[PDB]
Amino acid sequence: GIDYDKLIVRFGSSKIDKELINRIERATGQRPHHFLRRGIFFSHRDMNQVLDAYENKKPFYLYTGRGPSSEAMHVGHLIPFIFTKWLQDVFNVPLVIQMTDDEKYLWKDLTLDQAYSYAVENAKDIIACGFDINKTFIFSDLDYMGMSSGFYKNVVKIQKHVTFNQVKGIFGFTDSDCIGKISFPAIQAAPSFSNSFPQIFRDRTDIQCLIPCAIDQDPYFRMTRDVAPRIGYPKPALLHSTFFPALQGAQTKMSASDPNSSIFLTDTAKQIKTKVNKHAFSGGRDTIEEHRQFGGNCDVDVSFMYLTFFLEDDDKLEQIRKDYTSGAMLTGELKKALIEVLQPLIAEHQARRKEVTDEIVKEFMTPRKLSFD
Amino acid sequence: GIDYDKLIVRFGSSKIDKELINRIERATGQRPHHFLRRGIFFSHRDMNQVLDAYENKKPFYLYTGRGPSSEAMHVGHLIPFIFTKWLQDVFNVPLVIQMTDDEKYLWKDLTLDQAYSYAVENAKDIIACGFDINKTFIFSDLDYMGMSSGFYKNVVKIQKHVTFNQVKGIFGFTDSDCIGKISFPAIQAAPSFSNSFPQIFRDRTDIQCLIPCAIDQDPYFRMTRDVAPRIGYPKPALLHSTFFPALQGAQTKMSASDPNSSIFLTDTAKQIKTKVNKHAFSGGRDTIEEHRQFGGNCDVDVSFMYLTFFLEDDDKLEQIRKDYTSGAMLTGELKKALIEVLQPLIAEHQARRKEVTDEIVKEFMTPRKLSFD
RNA sequence: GACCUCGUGGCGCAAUGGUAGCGCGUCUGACUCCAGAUCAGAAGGUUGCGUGUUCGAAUCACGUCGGGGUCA
RNA sequence: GACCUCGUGGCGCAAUGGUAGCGCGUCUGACUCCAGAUCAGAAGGUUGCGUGUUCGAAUCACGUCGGGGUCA
Ligand SMILES: N[C@@H](Cc1c[nH]c2ccccc12)C(=O)O
Ligand SMILES: N[C@@H](Cc1c[nH]c2ccccc12)C(=O)O
Repeated sequence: GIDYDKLIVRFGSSKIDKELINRIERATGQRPHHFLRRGIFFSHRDMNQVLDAYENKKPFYLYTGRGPSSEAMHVGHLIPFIFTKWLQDVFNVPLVIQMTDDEKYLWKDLTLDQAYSYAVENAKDIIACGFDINKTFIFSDLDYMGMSSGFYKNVVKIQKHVTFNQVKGIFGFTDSDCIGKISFPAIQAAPSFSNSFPQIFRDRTDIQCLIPCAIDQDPYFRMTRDVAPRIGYPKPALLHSTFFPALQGAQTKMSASDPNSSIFLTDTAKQIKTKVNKHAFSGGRDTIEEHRQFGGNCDVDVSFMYLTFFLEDDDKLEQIRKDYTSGAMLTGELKKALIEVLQPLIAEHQARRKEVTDEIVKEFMTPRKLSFD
Repeated sequence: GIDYDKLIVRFGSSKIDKELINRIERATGQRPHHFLRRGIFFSHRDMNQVLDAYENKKPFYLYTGRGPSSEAMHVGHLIPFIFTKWLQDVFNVPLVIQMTDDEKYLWKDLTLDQAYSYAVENAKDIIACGFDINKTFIFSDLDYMGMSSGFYKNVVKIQKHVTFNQVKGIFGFTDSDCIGKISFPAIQAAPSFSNSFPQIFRDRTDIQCLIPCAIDQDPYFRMTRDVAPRIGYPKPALLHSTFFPALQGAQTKMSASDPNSSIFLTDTAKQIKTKVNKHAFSGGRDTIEEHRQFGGNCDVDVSFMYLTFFLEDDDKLEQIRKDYTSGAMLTGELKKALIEVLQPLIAEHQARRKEVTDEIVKEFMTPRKLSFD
């Protein structure tokens, strides 16, 4: 697959080691999430500082986001949200979720209306993940921008402190780009500063922020961590995750356009099964005889990587890794297992989502004081 | 002085001729303002289209702005506002005034708080000009941005349609600039689109806008007029004004830093006099004998250019132009005259300004439906 | 305002008498426990528009829309 | 994260034994009805900070703050 240890060293982040994991445990009195245990969330930035504060009764809040590329979301999209929902429960902190409808409107051929609608439609599945209506604010850039005292003020502060060359260097823009993309990064940085949410943090400017996100989002926050000092704020802490594997392989890329690219949150019990069997890449030997002697390759097998994300029972996963690695299990049974797991899983989601009424999305997306004052 | 006819041809605007002036008269049933008569507002863009609509009962609104560089404003600053106040009265249309506190915060070493305060302090003199509290909305970018449904949405629409090279070309920015300056132009364009003021134009998107402004502001609107079609809107009409002359000469530049650079709205009866006599550049001959034979040079004489802006009585101005041009009047009397005019003028302002209470600035700057629904 | 330029078969790109190439691509059959490789086949709304000039125009002239590039 | 670089007398810029230049600049006197030109003079909080190494440091080493430039 891909070498994440090099990414870490490359970018400058830090590896999450057992020490850290154990701290999280001692600090939360709850067994750390399997993403932490199984290396899905492998890198971090300043997580110890976060823990130190937390353990010393100093408040911190969660910040994560979603780009509403489309109405169709897929299993891969849920990882950061799933983990964030867990972090919220376990630490009992408020959460802020950014729907970058304005970003997609900029990067894709979408109309302001479409973008927004996707931001709202997506809010449903994000909500379906179980976030506490009392301590989480899901917001649309297009909306919130125009109904906030602090948000825009921080963008302007952040923009006055980031040159085109910087973003050119970081994001690789070009003189040919729209001034809208050139300064969009400021918008994604802004929610890293508590006072961007006056109605929930009280013009407070030193509240620690922890940003769980996929490893590829880091550049935005590297730029953010960079400006913060320069503007009198504290830099956001980070917990990075690995990329979710496409059905065709860890290497290949997945889009909301290729439906056979991944399992979508709307797929049916039957579609789930079909996708795995007819598209999930394998690490299993060609002939079944070959497999029995050599055993599968757990490292490149998409189906197994999947279980790694959704088979919660730590022991059962092992039984599979073992019997699969040795050859005792044919990729056929493996896949069969992944389905037996995914089906009830997506079904579950689809139900929780249906319970999300319009008035619930409304509340979630309404800026207001949150439980933990 | 400077050749404005070349500016016109250069930029692509149009000269305001008697034909146009007479139309304005026929259309308003009021004698056109002396700025129009005396060539202070000399260039325009689509003014006839505006008139056509107006004469055919189609609504149009006024849009002009102010950069709150500082708390100290000077006579030169008032020209566009004076003329705008006249246009409002005469056509009876609503007006929108932009205080670019966010622009100064970006271009000058100011803090968000300072900028805003200047935006508010300046609002006072702008209000002191007589605008109708019922049909004019003075607003701060920093404020309004965060309390508007449409404004930000138009910036994003405008930004998705203006490349860095464009602004680089138009404004001459550089890769070295902050992403904040690079896309600031979108912000100044946005108020050219009625639906940026939903609470006053009702999500209406085709209301004609007329932007009175100093000739050097045009580039922003050339860029604006350019995007508009591309985003489904109508391009703003323009009425350009000449530059107000610095006390040292039409050529030299004036800043709120050099106090002897111009007559400031706070100066005293005595300071007024001092500034003219001790700094107002002259077109008068060296020796008084020389003057008597050659006569002054009305073209470069700052003091006379001043009367051109504030001596309202068309005939009296002539008496001066004549007796001065021939030599019958020494620049000494000329200057003496300019003072006798300016003193009561500034005094007046200072009083009107004092009547502007905090609750009045508040109302003006509060987004709300305006008289002409 | 003006001028320059580009405007493809789902995306990325090629100038008429022989099979318009695939970079990527999908769907069919075969072989494997699957998936991939491989082998054998099929299909895909074709020229941004509108007038033209020519025997013939994707390859030309005018107008037009959109992307990108340009001027104290 | 790291490294490169810059960090002036109101602004823009210059490497010790002779008057640290003015580009712009202000305020004084003179000459003109004024203003400007011109002529004659004066002044302006001086090295981003903090330690140092040296006889001597604006010109060097470490740390630091800020601007700008940099890396699959
Ligand atoms: N830019 C991310 C969404 C996002 C915005 N803010 C964030 C903060 C943390 C993680 C993700 C985000 C995307 O396109 O999906
Ligand atoms: N940018 C102008 C102010 C301004 C903003 N919007 C405007 C519209 C018309 C005229 C002036 C303005 C300035 O700096 O003074």
